[PDB]
Amino acid sequence: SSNLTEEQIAEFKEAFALFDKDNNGSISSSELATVMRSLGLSPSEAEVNDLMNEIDVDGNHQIEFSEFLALMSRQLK
Repeated sequence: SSNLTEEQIAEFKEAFALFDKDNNGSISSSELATVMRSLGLSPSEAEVNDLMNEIDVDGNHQIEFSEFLALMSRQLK
């Protein structure tokens, strides 16, 4: 991961947490797709399949703001 910075992660936290019901710092995949386009981007279906397969363990799960960005950096802008 060679990009992004401090301020960048900031805007990401507000987004990811914006849909984090538990408010503990974790959101559901269905919510990750939103925070994704909310930051100012818009990948494609194929891009989503790989993005989830790199984190999704089966069907539903609790995503973490950490791994969320720690991986999103593999396909951002």
